[PDB]
Amino acid sequence: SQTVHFQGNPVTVANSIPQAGSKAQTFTLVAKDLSDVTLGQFAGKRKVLNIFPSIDTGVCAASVRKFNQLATEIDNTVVLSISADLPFAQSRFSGAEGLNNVITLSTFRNAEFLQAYGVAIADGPLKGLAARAVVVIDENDNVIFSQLVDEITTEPDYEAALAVLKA
Amino acid sequence: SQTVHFQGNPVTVANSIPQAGSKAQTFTLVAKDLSDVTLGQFAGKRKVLNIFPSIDTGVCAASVRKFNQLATEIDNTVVLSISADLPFAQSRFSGAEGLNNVITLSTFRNAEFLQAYGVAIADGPLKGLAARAVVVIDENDNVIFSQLVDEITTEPDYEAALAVLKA
Ligand SMILES: [Cl-]
Ligand SMILES: [Cl-]
Ligand SMILES: [Cl-]
Ligand SMILES: [Cl-]
Ligand SMILES: [Cl-]
Repeated sequence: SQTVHFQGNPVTVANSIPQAGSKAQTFTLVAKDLSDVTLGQFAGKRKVLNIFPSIDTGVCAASVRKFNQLATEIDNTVVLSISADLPFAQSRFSGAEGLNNVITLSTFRNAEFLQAYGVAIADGPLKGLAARAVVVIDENDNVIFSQLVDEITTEPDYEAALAVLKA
Repeated sequence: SQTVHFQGNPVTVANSIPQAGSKAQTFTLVAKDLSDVTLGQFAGKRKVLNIFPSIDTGVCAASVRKFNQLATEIDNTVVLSISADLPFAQSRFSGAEGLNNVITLSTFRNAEFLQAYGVAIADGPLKGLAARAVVVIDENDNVIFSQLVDEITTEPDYEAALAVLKA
């Protein structure tokens, strides 16, 4: 169990976000066309999981775009923008500014992902949503960076997260 | 279980939709501000449950408004607009101008409701979403009308629903 903050209140987050060195667990999440997508179909690539409570709450489009562009400019990298938003809402966010290698995935029917990756908000009003977090997974499916953002509405340390992909 | 259609492909819907003459079961769902709300909140009213696979896809906001308008104009009536969309998406669909007596309610952390009410899509691409359905409940919690819509992307029999409400 972890504690982050929202609206000046403690928020319980289940289990533990994997620390660098951890084997990244398998998952299935849902793509914009409602097909199932697995961690395993990104074999060989490094993966940046940008995880949000929602893409309709608290997030600025232009911020997320800029990170997405910096991330996908790094060699052999895919960004997985993950939230409990249905796929239809994640597609409004991504409108017609989808760059290469930025892939939206929903946890709406794969809640076990949030447990496994230690991002399941367990209480308060955001209960059932993903906490704000960034997990970077290497080409061998080992986590090489993670941040569970302590204040849920603030921005993750995107710089530290990408620095790891240079090495 | 039940069978409806989506893209002319059968879609399995769990359990059974409440039948005419049955008592409506208690539920909790989430309002636009992330508070929980119960069926008990509407004690004394007639309730029209307008149940969607999504509000963000293949639904016409303008046509839903006309129905909401007609329904809410019947005395002692509330329309509960229910989906698995997050409350944030439902609040976009709704606008700053969604009338009184139309409450948006999300099932995203209350999956049991869709099972209880016989509207949980159990397979194919829409798995995890609510089937298209209308359930009318009278002031004494009796289901007086219900429709599980055979073709998911078509409109419910609203006229029939308003008639049972006016009767
Ligand atoms: Cl996998
Ligand atoms: Cl932090
Ligand atoms: Cl952010
Ligand atoms: Cl209740
Ligand atoms: Cl029908």
